[PDB]
Amino acid sequence: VLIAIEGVDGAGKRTLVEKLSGAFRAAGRSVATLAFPRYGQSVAADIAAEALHGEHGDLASSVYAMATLFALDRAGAVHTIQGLCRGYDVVILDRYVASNAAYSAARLHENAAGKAAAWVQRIEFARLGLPKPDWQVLLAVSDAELQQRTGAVYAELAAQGWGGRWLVVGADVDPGRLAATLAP
Ligand SMILES: COc1cccc(-c2cc(-c3ccc(C(=O)O)cc3)c(C#N)c(=O)[nH]2)c1
Repeated sequence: VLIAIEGVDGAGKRTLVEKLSGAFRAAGRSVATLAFPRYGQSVAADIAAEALHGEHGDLASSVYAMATLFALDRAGAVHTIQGLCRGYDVVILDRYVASNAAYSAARLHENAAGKAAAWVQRIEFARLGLPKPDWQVLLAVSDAELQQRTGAVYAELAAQGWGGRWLVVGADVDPGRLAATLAP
């Protein structure tokens, strides 16, 4: 089983990744995890991070520019992901394709049924061949307007079943229970 943990920064996705890892392994499962963007390895991921800190002239001013950058990062790891799914019972991804839909829709003031979110699917899953996750787990916990709104879009994706089955959880979800829901 392949699982994206999704949510906003500061939301504490990494902690939930570690939590589920323990639980899955407690349940007798081999787990691999991997996190995006892959700063330090993907030149794309790096140029995106940099473009957001002022560098690279007018790059960050284009929503589809950034999304294309974060997409190309993930696409670069497509063979590793595919390869972890052949070697482990579970592969947990901290941020994945639905990150691009939430952050783009939010910046473009669009909703889950809109163009950005549709575009992310064509590019990342269809065109670039990234595998659809079996589950996407939104960690939804209490630029701030944009961060609120991106939070809200994520949740629109959960509600629409965008990309596949989802689950929405908060800060104190029991890991054993969530693990047993997410597993066969
Ligand atoms: C800035 O404008 C745009 C425009 C379009 C897409 C995106 C966008 C953002 C991220 C992202 C990465 C790290 C963190 C963090 O840890 O704060 C937060 C968000 C991902 C990912 N992964 C992605 O795919 N797309 C951003």
